[PDB]
Amino acid sequence: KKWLGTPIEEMRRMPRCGIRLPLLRPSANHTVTIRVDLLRAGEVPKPFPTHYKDLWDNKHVKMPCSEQNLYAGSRWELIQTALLNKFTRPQNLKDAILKYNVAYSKKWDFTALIDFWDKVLEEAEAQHLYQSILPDMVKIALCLPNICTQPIPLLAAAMNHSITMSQEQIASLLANAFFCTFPRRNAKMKSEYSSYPDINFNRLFEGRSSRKPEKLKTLFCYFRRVTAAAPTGLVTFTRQSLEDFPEWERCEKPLTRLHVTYEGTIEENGQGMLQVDFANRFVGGGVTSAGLVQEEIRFLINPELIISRLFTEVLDHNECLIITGTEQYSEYTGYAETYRWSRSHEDGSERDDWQRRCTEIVAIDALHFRRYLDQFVPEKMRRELNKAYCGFLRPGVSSENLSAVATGNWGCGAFGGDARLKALIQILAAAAAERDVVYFTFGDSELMRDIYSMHIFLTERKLTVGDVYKLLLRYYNEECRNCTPGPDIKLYPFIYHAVES
Ligand SMILES: Cn1c(=S)c2[nH]c(SCC(=O)N3CCOCC3)nc2n(C)c1=O
Ligand SMILES: C[As](C)(=O)[O-]
Repeated sequence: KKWLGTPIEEMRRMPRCGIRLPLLRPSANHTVTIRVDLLRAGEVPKPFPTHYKDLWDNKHVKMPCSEQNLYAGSRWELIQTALLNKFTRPQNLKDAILKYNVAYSKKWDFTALIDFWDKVLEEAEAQHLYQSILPDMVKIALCLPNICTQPIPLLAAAMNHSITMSQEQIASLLANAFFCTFPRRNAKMKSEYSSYPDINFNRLFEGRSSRKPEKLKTLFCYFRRVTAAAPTGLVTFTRQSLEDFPEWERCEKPLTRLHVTYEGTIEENGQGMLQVDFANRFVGGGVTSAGLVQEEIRFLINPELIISRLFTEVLDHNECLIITGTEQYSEYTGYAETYRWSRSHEDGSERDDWQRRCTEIVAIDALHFRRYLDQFVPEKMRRELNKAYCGFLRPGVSSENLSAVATGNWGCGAFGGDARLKALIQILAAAAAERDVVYFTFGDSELMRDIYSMHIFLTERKLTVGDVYKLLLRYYNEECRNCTPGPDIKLYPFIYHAVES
């Protein structure tokens, strides 16, 4: 079979499973950058406040249009002068960006941007780029102070805080990121913002990887769409940090349901489910540089995700980022060296009562394991359980109103994670958060069968979360702690034998 377990049609999905949303309102823990009283389906949201207000401090985004962005001269005036010039050749765009980035004129390479424009695009495509797309991107970037009128707080470590902004606001911010206008976000040896991801796009322009043209095609598809017709919805970014984590060995909860399949993807076949982003602790990973696996791909096809890098501090072990409302603008095939932009995508997702696409993505970063056996250390297993639990738990929500989790081999492949361990870890965290699991093994049919078989074995024997966790601890002591780079017996065979004996 191509899938095993509970039929996916029986799993909960938004919007059907959700409760009616409360009235959208700003508060101490929720920044809302648009006029809620004027929010109407199909209408571009109106910014609140009406006139630009600036904060230039350690708790908010430093906006390029701030009067405090100086060089003294006004860097925003210099950005305007630089970008309001005709572009006909890629050197013109390089020269423009460097006019307000003089300190980086010898550090920043533009080879990929030059090669995209001169050596990848056909003549008519290049002409469309410089006669239409780039000027429209400049115009939306320079409109920033009229679009993003409210200071944007940083989602800093240990904050439980949400930001809800319009897709149009995100588009203006991302156009600024493309033109590398965000101040204090560039230096290799910076102290301020050293714990934040890169936001300016200069590393997308570096080098000769065949991957860069594909990334640029994907992002220009987005920019062409959102400059031609303003998107009308909202997106919410929520940093969540939990303090009370389960005593896993004592957890008496049963496992929940499982659908596991070797076909399909999280983003296409997990519509309306909690979709896992296999994140880097710096959210988005190398999306703005050289990375092109699961997280970076999702950030390219749903580029509104990228703006999380503007304001999201690196995730600590007990934290996640939850993004609701991002829209899919592109389709793709492959990954890494085989990644290719396929075509524009018209997102057909319903919107919720806050005009957010019914798409919820959670960024949870797995650990990297240089040594395979390090991941079976109890402290490391508990770390991964608590990370996934934080990503899945919604404190004030009945289980009946929680969608299934759509996930897969989180932290595996090149990152060193063991897929069978990581599947069981996510199954346990989902059970503790009272959510069902939809697991995509991404072509591995044997893994599908193994996960299904283990799940059915444990559920039929009524093993609790704590019973299973204790078996993981036994496996570590018996096969890992005193162990060769690999254990003598694998995890699932160990579990089967331990339980049946
Ligand atoms: C479940 N699922 C999975 S697993 C997935 N993987 C990728 S890209 C390859 C990748 O991330 N690697 C390979 C080794 O290097 C480290 C990790 N896209 C994915 N999608 C869309 C998905 O739904
Ligand atoms: C003596 As021992 C197996 O607890 O390291």
